[PDB]
Amino acid sequence: AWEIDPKDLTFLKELGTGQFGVVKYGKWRGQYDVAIKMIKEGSMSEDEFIEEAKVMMNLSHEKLVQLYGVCTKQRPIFIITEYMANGCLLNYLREMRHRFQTQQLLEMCKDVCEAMEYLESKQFLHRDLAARNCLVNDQGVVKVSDFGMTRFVLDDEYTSSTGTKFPVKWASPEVLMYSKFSSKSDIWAFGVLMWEIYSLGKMPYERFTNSETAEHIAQGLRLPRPHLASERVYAIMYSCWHEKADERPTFKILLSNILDVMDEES
Ligand SMILES: Cc1c(NC(=O)c2ccc(C(C)(C)C)cc2)cccc1-c1cn(C)c(=O)c(Nc2ccc(C(=O)N3CCOCC3)cc2)n1
Repeated sequence: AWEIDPKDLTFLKELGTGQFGVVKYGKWRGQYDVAIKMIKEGSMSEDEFIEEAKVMMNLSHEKLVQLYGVCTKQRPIFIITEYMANGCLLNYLREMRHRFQTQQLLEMCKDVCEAMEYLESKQFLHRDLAARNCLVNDQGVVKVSDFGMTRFVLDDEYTSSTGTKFPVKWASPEVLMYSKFSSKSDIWAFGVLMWEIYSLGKMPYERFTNSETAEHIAQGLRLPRPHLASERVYAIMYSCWHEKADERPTFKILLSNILDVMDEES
């Protein structure tokens, strides 16, 4: 069912390397485009992922990268997903920087917010939402990728908030202080992602070290307004950064806000 026969996979092109190793573009039964994570030995806690894949198979939204299945009668496993031709949102922004109208930037934000509203409705946390974890297809559509996958990482520099790889600059204060994850820490990260989009892929808090960033946000300081963002757009991303998690809006509310502004600005 979810179990895919690796004999049905053709490996066509390498797409790069991530936290779990090499990812390739290929075909399933020679016809259907797919992306295949060829999990690297030692990079993932595969046993727990295989069980959690049973839940994740039921997460289906047009703005979520779709899990197609898993090859588990072999080790290490393969994770098969929808293919996104334009790759990482972060690189897409940086390459297409002067080619985007502001209306286009807001629709990208909307795409991600739709995905996250769906995950929120399923009480499913992303845990590492950022432009680097969003992909872009051949329609210029942004989809959210590798939601929930932080759980399975075997890399202390990534999983520890004091590690060199921990996504400090997307983390809400309660994540950094107490490792308290919730849909409200995903909301905080989404605000930073909106900032990345409107900054055409600039690194947030680029001048700061992770510890300087943690101190900065603890004191109530935030990110500045990218000039391509109107005050209406900036208000949306800024609302994501309330000190108190329970005062942050839900993705349902954010989506409504984004659609309001899309009407107003075009
Ligand atoms: C998700 C991913 C990773 N990253 C990870 O696997 C990863 C693992 C764990 C994490 C956590 C830390 C959160 C646990 C994060 C990420 C690394 C390499 C490739 C892909 C990937 C996936 N899919 C599903 C695609 O369609 C695709 N598509 C591409 C299409 C094109 C190109 C490309 O080479 N391009 C783009 C267009 O113009 C030419 C250059 C590259 C990738 N690229």
